[PDB]
Amino acid sequence: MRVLVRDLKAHVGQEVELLGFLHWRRDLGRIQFLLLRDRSGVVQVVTGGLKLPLPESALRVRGLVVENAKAPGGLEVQAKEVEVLSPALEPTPVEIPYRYVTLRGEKARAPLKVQAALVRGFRRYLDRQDFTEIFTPQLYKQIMVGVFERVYEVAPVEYLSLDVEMGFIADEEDLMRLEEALLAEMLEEALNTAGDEIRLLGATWPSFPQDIPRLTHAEAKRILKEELGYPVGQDLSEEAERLLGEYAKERWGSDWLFVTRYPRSVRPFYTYPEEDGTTRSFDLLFRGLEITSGGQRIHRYEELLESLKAKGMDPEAFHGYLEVFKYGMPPHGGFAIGAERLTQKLLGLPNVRYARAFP
Amino acid sequence: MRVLVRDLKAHVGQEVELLGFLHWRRDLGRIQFLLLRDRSGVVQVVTGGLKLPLPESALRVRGLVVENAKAPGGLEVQAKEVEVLSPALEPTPYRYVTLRGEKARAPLKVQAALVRGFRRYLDRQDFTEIFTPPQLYKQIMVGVFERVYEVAPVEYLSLDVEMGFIADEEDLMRLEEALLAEMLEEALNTAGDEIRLLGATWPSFPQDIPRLTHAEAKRILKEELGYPVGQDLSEEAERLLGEYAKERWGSDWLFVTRYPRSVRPFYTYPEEDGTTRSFDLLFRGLEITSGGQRIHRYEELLESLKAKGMDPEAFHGYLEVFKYGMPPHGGFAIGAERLTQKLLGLPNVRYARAFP
Repeated sequence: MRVLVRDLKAHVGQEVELLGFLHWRRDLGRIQFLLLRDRSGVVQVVTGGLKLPLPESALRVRGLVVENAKAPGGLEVQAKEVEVLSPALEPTPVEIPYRYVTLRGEKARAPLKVQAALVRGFRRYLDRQDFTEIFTPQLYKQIMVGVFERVYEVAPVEYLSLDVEMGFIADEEDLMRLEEALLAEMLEEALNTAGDEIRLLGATWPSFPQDIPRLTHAEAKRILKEELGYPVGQDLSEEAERLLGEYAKERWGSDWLFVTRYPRSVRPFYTYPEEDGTTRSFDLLFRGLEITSGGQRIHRYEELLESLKAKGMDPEAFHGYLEVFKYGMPPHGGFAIGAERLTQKLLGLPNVRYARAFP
Repeated sequence: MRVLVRDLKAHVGQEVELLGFLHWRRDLGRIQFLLLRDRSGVVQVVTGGLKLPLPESALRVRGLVVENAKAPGGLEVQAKEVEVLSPALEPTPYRYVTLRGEKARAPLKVQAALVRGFRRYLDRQDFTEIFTPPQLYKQIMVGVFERVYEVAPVEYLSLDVEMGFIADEEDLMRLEEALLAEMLEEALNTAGDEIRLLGATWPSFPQDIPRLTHAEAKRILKEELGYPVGQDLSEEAERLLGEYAKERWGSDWLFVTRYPRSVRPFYTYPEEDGTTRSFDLLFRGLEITSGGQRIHRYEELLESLKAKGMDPEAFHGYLEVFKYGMPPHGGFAIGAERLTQKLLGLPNVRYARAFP
């Protein structure tokens, strides 16, 4: 039977079959040490007297699982047979231990494995709350809100975006509370199904995403000037948001920070206006990076027409957009999550490209 | 608290709160009958002294659930209070509103279930879902995660699977049968209402599906089905094979295998006799899957390119990863909308899509 590297612990003393790629080799003639890695990890394989193939060759190994604390995973497989399923023809450009090949590395592939877990958690939590996954070619998600009331979508925008839109809400506060629970689930999934990846990258886990600190774009805009000393301009900047991250981390010991009530001039014309110049919008800051942006939208046709004008743009151009809102579109809102940014900041990776398969 | 239409049967004699749209209405003087539609269904609502808003208005209803054998579902809500959350302005005529209908959205709800089943089965088989910017991309990821899948547009929704360390294309077809069984089962357990709503007939169980080589299929088409088939199976030919399969096997599914090397891409694993390790899946006479084992040996790939008079120099970027021991591997793609369409007996594939 084929056994994965992670389950070898339960097969000590038995003969098992491995399938994977030759991570590296140390040819000492009579005895030869191989490191085989499959999707679950790496294992030392001991053989001898063979004509060894090059690194990255696909192999099948049959052998005895033997205890050995010095070896990776405290295990070792003494090969009775080694079959090369697909020999590599050239030495790897770089010592894996050129994406098409370097992505095979454990640390290089790990962020993508964690991302898949986060997205799985994303869909599970929402499915359990009766959301319906949709597939579109902002308007489409609103139209679908009138069809399924609660919908979400996972698609590129180039970065992976996890969009959520729900109707029959009281205010933007419903969205924030939803995202908090959503995030908790996402992280839980990664922790349970991608634990090894998380530990391998040695990423330090964030603070629990519950009762996340709220902060008005006005209150935060001054904290930057009156307490931090950064020339905060028109709208928060990358550095401006980064400074707020540190602030919150020290103040409440939270890796997360909700920036609420943005100036109408900063948010689109569809953002539900507030009567104080603000809007029912919000941005989520995770360890200094904006990983979310959303808020309640405008559902009344009349209200849409007015705000469009207040933004110097001809309403005749938005006729095809205004249509649906002439059919009792219920109060609703939504937000989107930058999948890669979340993954990046969660795992303490250099840049966002490390959470993308082929940047 | 809010209670969905589908759950009213468990609240008879209680006060509940509904949220949804005004599907239909009719004023009868001091009392008026309404039909409220939410994401789970439609229920009759009785009100008094209420100025009825235009249809498609968003409402919040609060009232007593009462049994009424003459009402849809066998029950109704006698409203003590009705609030118009969002009044509709113009009367209803396009898509942005017609999709709200129970039958219109039903297919879309089924598809979401099919996809959930798809990811669940493969995830349980240790597959890693990936997100790429293409056949090459999936191939590359096989060298990374061994077994991967992707759900994305290609315009239509495509469900792609690609796995390494297989014995032959048969590993692919066996996995697709089990995958298909999980997808349908999921749709039945979480989208049963919409399936019955469309009065669809459930297909034969996706297991031990009949396998028929392209060559034999051709003989059967011309000799038994009286159809002038060519090197390429046409929609009509494929439809014909569908009937012949349900006749000889009673099966709604059919695997057509061993396609000629000439009608398949250069990366398809070839056989000596001139065919390939490929296969297409026909469901109700419609093609909903195509796939096969790929070439994993660099040299054989070069040979394949040349055999078709293709230039290797132009595929240097594609060929690189194959110098790094790609294992025997293969894959396939499922056309989500076609599956849904044929599963629910929908007229066109446009019905299984939100915005055509």
